[PDB]
Amino acid sequence: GPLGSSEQQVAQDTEEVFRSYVFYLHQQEQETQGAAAPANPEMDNLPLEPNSILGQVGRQLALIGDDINRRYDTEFQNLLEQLQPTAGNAYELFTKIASSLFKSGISWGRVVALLGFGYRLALYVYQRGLTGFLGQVTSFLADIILHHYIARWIAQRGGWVAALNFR
Repeated sequence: GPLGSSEQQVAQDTEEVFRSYVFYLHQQEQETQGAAAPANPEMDNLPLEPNSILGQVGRQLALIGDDINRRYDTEFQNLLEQLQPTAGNAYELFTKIASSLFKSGISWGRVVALLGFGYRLALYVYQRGLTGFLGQVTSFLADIILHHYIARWIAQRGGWVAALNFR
C-alpha cells in the first residue's frame, strides 16, 4: 500500500543500521582518543548481531562519518543548544536538521550527516543527565528516513547494503 516492498525493508532496517553506526563510531572514538573521548556507557552496551550485513553498513558509515561530518559540527552543536531540559523537543530538532540537510536533494553524504546528528543528539541528551534515550533517538531517525522518502531513495539504489561501496 503506502510502502514499497524494498522501501519498507529499508525503513525496517534503519534501526539496526543506526544502532551499529552508534556503536562503531563510539568505539572508534575510544580507540583513537582513549579517555579523552566523550564517555557514554549506554553506547558501550549496545549488543549487535554477529557480523550482519546491516552491521557492516553501520560500521562503514561510521568510518566515513567520522571524516565528512566534522564539517557539520558547528551547525549540529548550535542546534543542540535549543534542546529543552527534558529533551522534549528532540524530535523537532531532528526534523529541523533533516529539513536542512535534504533541502537540495538526497545523497549518501547527506544520509551520513543525518546519522551523525542522531549520534550527537543521543550523546548530548545523555550528558545532560537523561538516561535510556537512545531508543527514542533511533525511532526519531527511522521516522525521518521513512517519511522524508530517504528509505525510498536508498531502496532505489539497492538498499542499505549499497553503502558498502564506499569503503
